[PDB]
Amino acid sequence: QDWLTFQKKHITNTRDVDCDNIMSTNLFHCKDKNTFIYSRPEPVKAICKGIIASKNVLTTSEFYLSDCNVTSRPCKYKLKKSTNKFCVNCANQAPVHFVGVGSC
Ligand SMILES: Nc1ncnc2c1ncn2[C@@H]1O[C@H](COP(=O)(O)O)[C@@H](O)[C@H]1O
Ligand SMILES: Nc1ncnc2c1ncn2[C@@H]1O[C@H](COP(=O)(O)O)[C@@H](O)[C@H]1O
Ligand SMILES: Nc1ncnc2c1ncn2[C@@H]1O[C@H](COP(=O)(O)O)[C@@H](O)[C@H]1O
Ligand SMILES: Nc1ncnc2c1ncn2[C@@H]1O[C@H](COP(=O)(O)O)[C@@H](O)[C@H]1O
Repeated sequence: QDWLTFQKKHITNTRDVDCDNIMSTNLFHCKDKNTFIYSRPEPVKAICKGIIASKNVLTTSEFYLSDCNVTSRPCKYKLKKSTNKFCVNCANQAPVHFVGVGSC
């Protein structure tokens, strides 16, 4: 919805995200899935430089991604680590929503 919330929802300072902990917090509230980008925020913000009006943008190269995917046990997850391009909604020069991995 905005850059600060995007960072909280989608940028991790560890590849080894503790999914069962973080996904249970208010921001994620035990939802099925969330993708985190294992990176410092600066190169992530740069994806959207100069983009004013809302537009989906696929990154030009790959980043390290840590996905929390729910199992069939309520609010218990498995972590998956990978690299890929990813797509974000850019608005006012910052990522404000995570769209997808590999494609918009
Ligand atoms: N067009 C869409 N329809 C349904 N879900 C979407 C769409 N675009 C993005 N999402 C999902 O929204 C979630 C991320 O939203 P957010 O955490 O608010 O950035 C991800 O699970 C996305 O897969
Ligand atoms: N472009 C989009 N179109 C429709 N729904 C979306 C889109 N982006 C995010 N969402 C919805 O917002 C949810 C995530 O928002 P939040 O719960 O605020 O993290 C996802 O499960 C999606 O259903
Ligand atoms: N979870 C999601 N994340 C990102 N994009 C989505 C998601 N679910 C649906 N979409 C996109 O939203 C559009 C409509 O999806 P659908 O409801 O499957 O017809 C399509 O362009 C899908 O690729
Ligand atoms: N970019 C996307 N990310 C996540 N889920 C998606 C995306 N595009 C479509 N979907 C959902 O994934 C499922 C695809 O169904 P199908 O096309 O029958 O394999 C539908 O529930 C779509 O809403």
